[PDB]
Amino acid sequence: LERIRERLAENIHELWVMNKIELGWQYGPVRDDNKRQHPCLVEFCKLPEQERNYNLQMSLETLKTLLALGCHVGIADEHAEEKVKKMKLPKNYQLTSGYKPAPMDLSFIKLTPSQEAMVDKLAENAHNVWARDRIRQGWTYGIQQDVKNRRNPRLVPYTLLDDRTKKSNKDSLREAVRTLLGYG
Repeated sequence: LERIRERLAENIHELWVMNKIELGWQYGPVRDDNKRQHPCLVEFCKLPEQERNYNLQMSLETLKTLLALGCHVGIADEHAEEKVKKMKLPKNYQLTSGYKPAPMDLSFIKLTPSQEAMVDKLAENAHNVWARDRIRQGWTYGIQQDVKNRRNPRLVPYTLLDDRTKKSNKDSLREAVRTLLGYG
């Protein structure tokens, strides 16, 4: 059951990269945003091992979380990549640099508010570990030391920093769950 879902995890990684390829970046060994160079933006065969195992860890954690929640939308049904690909990649094309697997295109599936709540819970876990990183290291905020002004608006991982500010993460999760529903 892992291999068929491993293909979907690779497809989700492709979704993330062609979501950021279309911004206008380029393949590069040095991670720069304005200079258009990201090691994770390079082709699949030359991806760094650190980011690849981070992607694998996030994948397995997401499967465990969604199995705990009870939103099984894969494995049992046929997967949509490579040999049973749903031709989503060749459907739409963009002229930007990088690997360019051609951007996503999926209009055969819709979304349900149950998966919206599952997106909310995934955001709960993501902002939980984010706030753990911020608080354990004292980064982006400070009461005694005040490392930088304009402390983290979250503090509480989801109560104060609503989806209106984290629109990038919200749209990424929405596209991820739409693609997962379209996978099978």
